[PDB]
Amino acid sequence: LWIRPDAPSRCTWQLGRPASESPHHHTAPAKSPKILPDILKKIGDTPMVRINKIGKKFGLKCELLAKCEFFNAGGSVKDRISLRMIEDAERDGTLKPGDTIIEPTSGNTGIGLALAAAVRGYRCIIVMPEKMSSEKVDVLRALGAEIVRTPTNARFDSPESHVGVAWRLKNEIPNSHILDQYRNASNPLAHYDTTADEILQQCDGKLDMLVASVGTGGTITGIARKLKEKCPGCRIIGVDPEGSILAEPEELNQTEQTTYEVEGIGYDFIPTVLDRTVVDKWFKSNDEEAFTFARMLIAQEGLLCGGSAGSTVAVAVKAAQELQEGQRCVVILPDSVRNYMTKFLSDRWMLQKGFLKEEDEKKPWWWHLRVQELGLSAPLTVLPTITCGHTIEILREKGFNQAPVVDEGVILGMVTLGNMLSSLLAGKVQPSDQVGKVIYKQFKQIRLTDTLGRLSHILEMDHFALVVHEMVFGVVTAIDLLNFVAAQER
Amino acid sequence: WIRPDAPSRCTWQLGRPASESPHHHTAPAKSPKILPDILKKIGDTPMVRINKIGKKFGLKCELLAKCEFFNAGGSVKDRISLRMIEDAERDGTLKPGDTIIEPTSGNTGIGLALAAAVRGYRCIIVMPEKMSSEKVDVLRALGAEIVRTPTNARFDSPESHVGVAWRLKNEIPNSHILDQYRNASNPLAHYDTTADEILQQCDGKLDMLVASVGTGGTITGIARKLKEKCPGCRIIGVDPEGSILAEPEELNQTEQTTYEVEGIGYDFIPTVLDRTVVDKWFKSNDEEAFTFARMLIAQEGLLCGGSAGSTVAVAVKAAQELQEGQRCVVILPDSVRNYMTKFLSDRWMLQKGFLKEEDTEKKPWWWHLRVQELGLSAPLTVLPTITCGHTIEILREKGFNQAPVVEAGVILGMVTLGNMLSSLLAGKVQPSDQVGKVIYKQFKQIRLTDTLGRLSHILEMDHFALVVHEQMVFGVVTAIDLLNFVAAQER
Ligand code: HEM
Ligand code: HEM
Ligand SMILES: *Cc1c(COP(=O)(O)O)cnc(C)c1O
Ligand SMILES: *Cc1c(COP(=O)(O)O)cnc(C)c1O
Repeated sequence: LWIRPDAPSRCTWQLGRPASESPHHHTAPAKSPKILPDILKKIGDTPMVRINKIGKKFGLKCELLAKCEFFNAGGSVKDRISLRMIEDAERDGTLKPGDTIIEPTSGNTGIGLALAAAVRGYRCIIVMPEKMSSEKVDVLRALGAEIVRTPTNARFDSPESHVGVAWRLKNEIPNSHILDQYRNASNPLAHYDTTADEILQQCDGKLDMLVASVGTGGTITGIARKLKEKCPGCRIIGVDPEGSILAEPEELNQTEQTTYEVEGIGYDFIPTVLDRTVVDKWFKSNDEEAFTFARMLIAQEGLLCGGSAGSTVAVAVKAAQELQEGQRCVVILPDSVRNYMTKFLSDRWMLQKGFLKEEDEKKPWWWHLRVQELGLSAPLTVLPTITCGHTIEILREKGFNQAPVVDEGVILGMVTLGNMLSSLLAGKVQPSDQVGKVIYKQFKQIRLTDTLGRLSHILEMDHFALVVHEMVFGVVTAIDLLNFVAAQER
Repeated sequence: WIRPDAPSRCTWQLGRPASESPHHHTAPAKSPKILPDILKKIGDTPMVRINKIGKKFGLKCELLAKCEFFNAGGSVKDRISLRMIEDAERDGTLKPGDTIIEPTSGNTGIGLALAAAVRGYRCIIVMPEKMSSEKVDVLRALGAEIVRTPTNARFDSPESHVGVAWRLKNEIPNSHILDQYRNASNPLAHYDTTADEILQQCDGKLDMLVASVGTGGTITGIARKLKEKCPGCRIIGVDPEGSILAEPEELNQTEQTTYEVEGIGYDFIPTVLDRTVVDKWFKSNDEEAFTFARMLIAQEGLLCGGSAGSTVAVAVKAAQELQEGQRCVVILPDSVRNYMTKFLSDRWMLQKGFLKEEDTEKKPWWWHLRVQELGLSAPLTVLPTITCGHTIEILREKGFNQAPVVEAGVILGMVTLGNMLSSLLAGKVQPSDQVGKVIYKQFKQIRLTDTLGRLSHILEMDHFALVVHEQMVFGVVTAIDLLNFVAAQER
């Protein structure tokens, strides 16, 4: 017992077949009630938002639209296929109450399934590649799903693959089923019945082009089939990452790299649910395009979305160049920034992985300069063992507003006149009390030879930044940096 | 400098006609098929029923949740940020290209940075250093400049986020502080929109509403309109231990000053907070909050923040008096996104001591056992520099499925028979090619004296877990093996 995820499709559908000839149970989109019975009803009806800036930055004549799927309950487009697959299984009588659900996944399907299982009371085991983000793990574990990892770069054939291991676990566990998002008709059917109807209804039937990145392929297949039926003039454009085999012709697929950073799209095999015949043209994207463009979606359009979305738009600005005014282009945005918090959203990760060259220029004049250009003054020291009011006496008598608290030489912190006074007036501290009650413990250290941009970073975390010997030579805050930049401004 | 705690000059009192109001009120509008921009995605948040947690705690009544984490920025603050901007723009106070500086818990900061991103305003955000870094990352990605202020810095002191905000405002031309603490737009947002949604969704029938308290705009704005159109509804506020907002003052007497839950509570009474429309107050703590937020997640499938957890934690107490046919609506402010590495993280919960290791009790029988109890066997080792087909030969010859690739004796990784064969059959590698092409580089090491449950954790990150001594490998374990053992011990 193992079923091939790459096994060729037995589906007899082809363009022009009546909705009557279909053997499948179709679900019509329904109105949402005033009060939702459970969170699973919050899946679907995702908004179609206009891309106002990015489209014109690249000179698109057409209308650039984005179907934002990260507004689903689990926060990904996978929440759709997870509910549907479950619901249908329940109708088959295959999925029984208290039963175990096992799935191989990029993790979005895993999160949608763990969510639905949490609500409906199913045990859920998720098998995902080791590449996938820990944020996904935190969300899954929080939903109460059991988690197994498989090595990325492990062939889909090998016993170590996520699909293979999923099956090996299914065989060893009683009442355990694999819904199999790669072979399940529910995956593309979810999109055929719901997502496509939504895209059409929202656009009033008028649609020139659709751009979608490709995972298992249920999204692009499901959408494209119904689009080819109800809006045949629409060009279907698929997006495949460099290193995958999904794109046509095979020539586009020839590549050096095997594994890549972008999560959720591309595979080393051709999924059953994937119908490559309805994709009019394919495009290859890379990790850099994806992360640059995703960050661009966030900063420009204010859409908090994942990397695959970035690939999708990155290709969209190219593929939609042919189009001209009055025509519209729809883009699929699969998931949210939540999964990627410590990866592409993090600057340090972008650097460490070499996507952001430090060269890539946009920063102001003051960015490169020494802190020494600021004009500081060495503040008075003090012991942690001093008493509050006494420090007031020293501060006013020396005419200082703040002192760094240094140890019998470990810098312990900072105490300021204003917070001392404020703390006393509220009765929060006594003049006989230890200074450690009101002390500011958190600060960061800098060299006089450090750059102003470094300081700009440090001040995004801490309020105080002390310039110190390689002995405090000065205390710097954002306000000082402002006083400098603005003084040098006029 | 204007005080955020200055008492309200508002002449509103219950029973005043809406005609007497000096304010411009904005009615909720129908969303078009295509949204002009994402800011139109703020509001119309779903009302979801709480099916499990309410009954577990024995509520006879209907427990409803207003999920505010579905807003564009992902918090209830996205509402006050748009509103505060729009009114300012209508005032002519806010001009294009101007700078907006705001003190915030960071959700207001995110809604404002988002709105600034769409409408093209420079955005400077001032937040306490306590607040989560996820917020910093989202803000920075949105193109906002970030300034931090020491937590425990009194709201009066110049080092406070409000004070620093003002000092920034004074030194920068064309810079405005929209001031969520004094701005009428904040509670008006909730009066006009949030409360209308709550009413329409509940069909005017509402017995109780529970809401946590930040600046106080949510509860104030909701409560005013609720007292007007649904007088039977009780307003219940939630304040964290260490805050001064709750009434009477007796509730506020406490040891601690600062707390872990983000977004709620303050050391001052904001102008926008109307404490007269709050029928009763409740004090909450961090443990209650995180326990209940995690509970919302695991039970209800609502991915929400800590304040939501506080709100529900109080809700299960305050709503006991209610009985069947009555409903209680709860405000769930924001999402798990800001808290990814904090309360959602088990290690952080342990490190801060919210998850006692006692509450090991819920875990199965095999959980406390030694890993060595699995019955392993030290596998054959190979060089990283060995050749593919050779490894195939040794592997078949000894009947091993895999060999750890380890001279210095540091384990470099893992090689398996099936993946090699598959790799060759696909033509990705030659029989003469080196093992490094197909090697699995990522693995983790465990001790024989570690628990099986620890291993269960390890297997959530990695596929291979090698049992080694302090670098001699005595065995290789995957999740499948742990399963084989437990299930063997089951028959
Ligand atoms: C025009 C109506 C359609 C007809 C008449 C049709 C017919 C069929 C039949 C009879 C099968 C079962 C094959 C077998 O086991 O022998 C099948 C398979 C399948 N269909 Fe359809 N189908 C239709 C539409 C669709 C659409 C629109 C989609 C996608 C949204 C879809 C998705 C699938 C999938 C994923 C399978 C997997 C079968 C396998 O395991 O090979 N079908 N189709
Ligand atoms: C008939 C109803 C109301 C009347 C007659 C009224 C009247 C007023 C007036 C005259 C002010 C003075 C503005 C100023 O001093 O700058 C004010 C302030 C204010 N009002 Fe109202 N108001 C009404 C309802 C509301 C409602 C329903 C809310 C909230 C949902 C609200 C929130 C505020 C806030 C936050 C202020 C700021 C006051 C300050 O600067 O301290 N008002 N109101
Ligand atoms: C699954 C997924 C996709 C691909 O969608 P398919 O319908 O599989 O083509 C894209 N992005 C993310 C993040 C996904 O989880
Ligand atoms: C602002 C905020 C609140 C408090 O809402 P108010 O309207 O200020 O009472 C609660 N939780 C979070 C996360 C917040 O950002």
